[PDB]
Order: sequence, then C-alpha cells, then structure tokens
Amino acid sequence: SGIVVSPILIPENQRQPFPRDVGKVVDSDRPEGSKFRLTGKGVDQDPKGTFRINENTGSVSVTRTLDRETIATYQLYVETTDASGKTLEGPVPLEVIVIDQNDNRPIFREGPYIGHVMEGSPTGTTVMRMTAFDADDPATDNALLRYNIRQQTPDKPSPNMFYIDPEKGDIVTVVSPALLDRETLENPKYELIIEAQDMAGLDVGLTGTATATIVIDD
Repeated sequence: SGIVVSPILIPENQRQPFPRDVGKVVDSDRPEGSKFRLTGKGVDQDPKGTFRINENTGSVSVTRTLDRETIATYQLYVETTDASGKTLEGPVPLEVIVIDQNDNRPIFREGPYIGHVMEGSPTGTTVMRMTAFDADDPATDNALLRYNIRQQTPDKPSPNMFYIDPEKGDIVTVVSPALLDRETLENPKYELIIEAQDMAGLDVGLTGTATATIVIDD
C-alpha cells in the first residue's frame, strides 16, 4: 500500500484567506514515526512556500493566490521519511495544475480515490462515492452533474464489475457475489475512469474525469 497521489487542480485567483487545502497524499500503511515530505517548484524551490504538506496527515495546502499566466503547473514530489529524515517510500511525482478561471469543467477534488470491497459481497454493495465540485457550496445543484464509469481495466471477468449511480456518484458492485473472489480474479485491483458531466446550467456539456482503484479484498 504505497504512496498514492492524484493531480491537484487549483483554480487561479483563489481569494483570501489562506492557506487552503487543495489535495492529499495517501499512504495508509505508513509506519509509526513516519512523516510526509513535499518538495519541488513552489515548495523548497522558487516560488518557495507556495505549497505545504501536513507531515502527519498528508494534506496539501496552497498558501497564496495563483495566477495561471505566471505559472500554469508545478511539479511536486512527495516521500515518507523516518523521524531522523531517512526516506521510506522514495519520491513520487505529484502535479499541481492551475486551472483557468474561465475553465468551469467539473473537478473531483477528494482524490486519490481508493475503494475496497470484500470478496463475496452482495450485488449492490456500495464501494465508495465520487462526486465532482463541492456540494453544500453555492449550489453545485445548477450543473445537474451526472456520473458514468468511462472505463474499467482489466475488462475481465466482466467488463462492468461496478456501476456508478448517475446522480449520487455511489459506486456499487453489480456482479454476483460469486464473481468477487481474489483467487479467480486475474487481477483483483480495478482501475476505473469516472466522468462527471454538467447536464444543465450555463456550463452544460462540460466534463471532467478522475481515476479510482477498487481492490477486491480478503
């Protein structure tokens, strides 16, 4: 269960106050003593201190407003280290991408998305929920977002092991419990591409995607 990252998309021209959380790094089986270390352009190199990571929780924050015309992307790296400072999970690239303030495409902000399902789980078992934008914000309601699993890899033993609720973003199993079994699964980890599309509102038709993994567990 190594370090898991997602690209961090940050709208340009964020307002006060700062810092704000923009993403997160996962490493669930991190040993005790372990801490996260973030490095790169915008971190320990120029523009210094633009981004920080909570060394304990792996939450990534931005400390100032960004202008996409100034820097459009930042290549960050994250590792875990000992209490001393010795590297445990060698550095993993992590990109920050500054979004144009006129780019209103839906964004899944809560990744990396990592799901788990017990083998033999009943058909209709909820694995996880993935949704785009905030929700509870100035209404995300207006977008009428609808969700779809664009791709599942591997495409075996069924091409559609899961189904995302179009409205809610709840990912459920749709195969017999008998099919959910590590030993008979050629690959027990699935990579999904999930898409959100605005079905109404001023940004009707805009789409965004994220990846998720789902592991069938013992």
